[PDB]
Amino acid sequence: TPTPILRFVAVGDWGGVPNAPFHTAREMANAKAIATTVKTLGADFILSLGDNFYFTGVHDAKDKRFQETFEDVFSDPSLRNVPWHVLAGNHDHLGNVSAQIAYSKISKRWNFPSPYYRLRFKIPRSNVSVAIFMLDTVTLCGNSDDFVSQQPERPRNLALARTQLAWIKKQLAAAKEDYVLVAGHYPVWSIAEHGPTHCLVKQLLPLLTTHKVTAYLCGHDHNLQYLQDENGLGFVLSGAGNFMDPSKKHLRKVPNGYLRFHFGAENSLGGFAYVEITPKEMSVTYIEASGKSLFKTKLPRRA
Ligand SMILES: *[C@@H]1O[C@H](CO)[C@@H](O[C@@H]2O[C@H](CO)[C@@H](O)[C@H](O)[C@H]2NC(C)=O)[C@H](O)[C@H]1NC(C)=O
Ligand SMILES: [Fe+3]
Ligand SMILES: [Fe+3]
Ligand code: NA
Repeated sequence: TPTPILRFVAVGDWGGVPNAPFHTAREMANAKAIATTVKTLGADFILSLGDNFYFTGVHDAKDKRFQETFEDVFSDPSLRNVPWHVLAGNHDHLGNVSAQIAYSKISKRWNFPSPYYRLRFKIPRSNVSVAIFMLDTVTLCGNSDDFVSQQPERPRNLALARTQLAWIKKQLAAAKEDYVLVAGHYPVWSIAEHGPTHCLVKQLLPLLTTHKVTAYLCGHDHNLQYLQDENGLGFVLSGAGNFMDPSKKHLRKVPNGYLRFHFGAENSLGGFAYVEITPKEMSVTYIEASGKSLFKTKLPRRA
């Protein structure tokens, strides 16, 4: 009988441009590649890994950019009723992030109830559950655009950062699901221009290790990377919806052997990741906007 499966696309840093035509050729190519993937292989939902609207987000919930950069761009019929689950990046927080949360009630497929939140999924016709914790790494660690270094040196509100961290610790300690995923804009590990996010390495990584998280999904660096540590924890970096950056500036800031796949060709149109979860395993497939498949690897069921 048909294998039970939950499928989703994880695209990051897709948020167009504030000048006409409010998209890039890369966003357009990825919206069409995503449509082909959902049409042929299927998607239960799409996960945005932040930087939803370059370069200063939206002003309010009626901002025209919602139509120009998001709705009209991802408009192939095959994407019509695919829910999106959203989190925010640094450029979103240069603007009005409550506007993006409030847009949840304007557009059906846009789901973004709060800066951070938990998603729960059962795989159909199985007892296998999936948990996804959507983080706001900007309020946890600070806006990278607030610093010349562009590395978030500290959060702007101590109570918020502490509150969200206590929330993560609690949720992760009690999460009994078969696969547990954590997502946020900033990378834990990354070999590229931004590199590892010290705040997440020091505060988030230990929790991911203690509670046996399946994978951490992120964007922020504008390319595609798979990383994996000695404990089997996977790092899915998908930040190539709009830009492609071949930098390897931080290659030796990531522990030796972590990097398992990297693609950042400056002339590529970008890409995204395709996650398939069965009772057997979780698979991640990196797909170039050219429709090409670049890399596939598997992560085991937890506890
Ligand atoms: C941030 O955005 C929120 C969401 O739009 C703003 O609150 C709304 O402001 C709009 C202005 O276009 C009003 O028309 C709405 O009535 C408000 N929301 C609702 C649900 O009624 C908020 O003012 C913005 N904060 C800023 C710009 O500092
Ligand atoms: Fe970005
Ligand atoms: Fe970013
Ligand atoms: Na909605």
